[PDB]
Amino acid sequence: HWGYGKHNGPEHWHKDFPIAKGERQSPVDIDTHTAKYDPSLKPLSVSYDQATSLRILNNGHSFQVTFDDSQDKAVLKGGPLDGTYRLLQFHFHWGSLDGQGSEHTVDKKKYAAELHLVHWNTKYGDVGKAVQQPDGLAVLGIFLKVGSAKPGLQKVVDVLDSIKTEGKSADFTNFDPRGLLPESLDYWTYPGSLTTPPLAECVTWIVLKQPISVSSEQVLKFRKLNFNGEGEPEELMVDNWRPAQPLKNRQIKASFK
Ligand SMILES: CC(=O)O[C@@H]1[C@H](O)[C@@H](O)[C@@H](CO)O[C@@H]1S(=O)(=O)N1CCC(OS(N)(=O)=O)CC1
Ligand SMILES: [Zn+2]
Repeated sequence: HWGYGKHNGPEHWHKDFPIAKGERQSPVDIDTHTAKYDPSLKPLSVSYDQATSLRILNNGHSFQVTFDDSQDKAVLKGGPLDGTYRLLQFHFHWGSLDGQGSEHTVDKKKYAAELHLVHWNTKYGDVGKAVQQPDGLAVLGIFLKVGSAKPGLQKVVDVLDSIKTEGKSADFTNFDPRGLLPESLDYWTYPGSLTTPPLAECVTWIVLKQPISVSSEQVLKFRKLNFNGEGEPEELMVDNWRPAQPLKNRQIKASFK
């Protein structure tokens, strides 16, 4: 019954998931002046042209768009990664106000939201097995700021009324996640974890330097979603972000100077 409230939020999670206080937890603050440029980092390879979106779902802690990951259709490769990572789903974290909502921060700056494109390493065969491995997942993180609208996001926001409450899902085919990407693929990378329970330490994080801009109307539609199931007291789905965790014995690497 974990969540993001006063009595079940991130400060409580360690009781059910003691790895919450582990050695490679996420998110973290990205100190841009301390991140080390690593000229050996290869360019990110994002191959999304054959992506097959399936469903969109309110899972009670966010909403997610799920993809067919039974074939190499939408994959992430290169960068700090060895091998091929299949896109399983994407989801967002966002705030009650534009000055908060992101999980990662940049020089302590919070963005209005953060997009996570979740991929798993095909050498482990399925995502359940991948989450048990130190290099099982690669999550591509993209910051959202409020300004101009993001046209590629609009098809997502327009269906959110149909999945307002926990458990609701809808058909969401032929969605192209390339429409969510910024111009630059410049990134920071570090070894980390899931940012929701079970907080497994299985993620190579790849966080893009360039945020995308979304409109105030687009983020307002995020904030109209509900944590609760239908018929329960309405609690707006906002501030579903875990705060920055201690960096401990890790170095964030940058793909750029
Ligand atoms: C669907 C979902 O919300 O997460 C589940 C689950 O919590 C986790 O134990 C594992 C089991 O299937 O992974 C999936 S997930 O792959 O789709 N999932 C989504 C949210 C988590 O993303 S996060 N915020 O680290 O980036 C990563 C794992
Ligand atoms: Zn996430």
